[PDB]
Amino acid sequence: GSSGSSGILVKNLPQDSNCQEVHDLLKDYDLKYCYVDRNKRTAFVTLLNGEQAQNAIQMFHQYSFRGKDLIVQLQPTDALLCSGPSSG
Repeated sequence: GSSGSSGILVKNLPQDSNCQEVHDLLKDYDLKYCYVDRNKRTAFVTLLNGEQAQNAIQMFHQYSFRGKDLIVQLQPTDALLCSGPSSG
């Protein structure tokens, strides 16, 4: 277990939402790829490391953008872990 969840989901996007805007927004962090989906108003961003996201999420969560509250969440990237009773 070394690699982490390096990525975040950009939900609650405006009507004129675009990557050029997102990229600049997450300037502090290093972006690898960006996929804006107007149809579903969702932009998938791939940060450098996971730790960065864990923070960038809330740090940018409900952020001020076009009078809207940009909702940032974690990526689906999961290890198919239905449950985890192991010493739970």
